[PDB]
Amino acid sequence: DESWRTPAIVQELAAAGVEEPPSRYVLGEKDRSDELVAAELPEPIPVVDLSRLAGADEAAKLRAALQNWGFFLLTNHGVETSLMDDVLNLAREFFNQPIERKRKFSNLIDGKNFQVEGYGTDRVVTQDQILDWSDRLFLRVEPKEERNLAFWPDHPESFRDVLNEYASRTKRIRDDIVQAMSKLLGLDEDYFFDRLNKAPAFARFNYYPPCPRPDLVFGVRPHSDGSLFTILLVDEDVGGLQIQRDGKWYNVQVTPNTLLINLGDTMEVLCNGIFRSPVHRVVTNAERERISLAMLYSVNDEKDIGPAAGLLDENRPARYRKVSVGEFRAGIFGKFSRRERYIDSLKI
Ligand SMILES: O=C(O)CCC(=O)C(=O)O
Ligand SMILES: O=C(O)CCC(=O)C(=O)O
Ligand SMILES: [Co+2]
Repeated sequence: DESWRTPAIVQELAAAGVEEPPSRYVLGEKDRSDELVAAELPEPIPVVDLSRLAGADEAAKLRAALQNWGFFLLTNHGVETSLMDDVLNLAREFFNQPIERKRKFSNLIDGKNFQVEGYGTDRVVTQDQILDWSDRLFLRVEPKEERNLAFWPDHPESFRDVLNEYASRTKRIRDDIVQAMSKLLGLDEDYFFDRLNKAPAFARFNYYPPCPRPDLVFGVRPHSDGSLFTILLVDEDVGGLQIQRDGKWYNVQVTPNTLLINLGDTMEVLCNGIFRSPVHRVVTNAERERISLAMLYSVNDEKDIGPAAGLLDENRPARYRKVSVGEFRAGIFGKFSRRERYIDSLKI
């Protein structure tokens, strides 16, 4: 048919009281023999203090987090509690609007033609592609000139100004993180800032509805982010996010009022694998929905994507192929709905 080109909004399937997840969402036995259960984090959760980041000991904790896990929880980040709560509250108010009004922001233009920006789910490439048990509102926040406000929700009316304020506050955290990472790597901070100059940045509001069979679906499939890194905010996280380290899966819980920073595939290539981009996924539960916001920061199209020359001395040579931004972006976009990691094809 053509029906597989336009997937359903899963929040409405859950509201309908659908007895079992439709076959379009059910994972194959090979991909869920895991029981979708993960172990607990053996070491205590990597947590970095931003207010003490200039200190030598916090920079050491940051190094151990990026080399061993590729992510960490950020505390004392300065973002006010009221602001973080209001971004998630207004997001919940949008997902709770009547379906007819939400469909005016659909990423299926006129209900047929797919684009990334908008409300819906990710691209369905083939008819037998397994769908995730979630919806997402995907919006470009940078550069501010390229914002397409027709896809920003108008109700609640505070959505546009509160997201614009949260975006500017996390871009400030973003700059504080690359500075500390540049110290760890021994490079000039201007190496990353030149590639982040007027680079695309996106806000992904995720809604994971409750699922009648949590052991049969993924809230979001296993994936590594393709950005430089991501700033993740979760509303009263009871569980769901699972991060993979050397093949094993571990439950990680973004505690309230803290932010989770995880590296993307772009950073792993630029840093020649000194740090690793963590693969992660979200499992559902039969009881309660889950809402998260991910701020994704990629690099601009100026310079190609390859190991930084300042890191390629005689001792540690290039571990990845240098590649153009275009084909790098095309590889991340195409392999997201597939099993094979795109970044593994760039390794030498
Ligand atoms: O396919 C997309 O646009 C988003 C997928 C994703 O989570 C990522 O590549 O970081
Ligand atoms: O909702 C989460 O905790 C995962 C966010 C995520 O992986 C993404 O949107 O790229
Ligand atoms: Co992700």
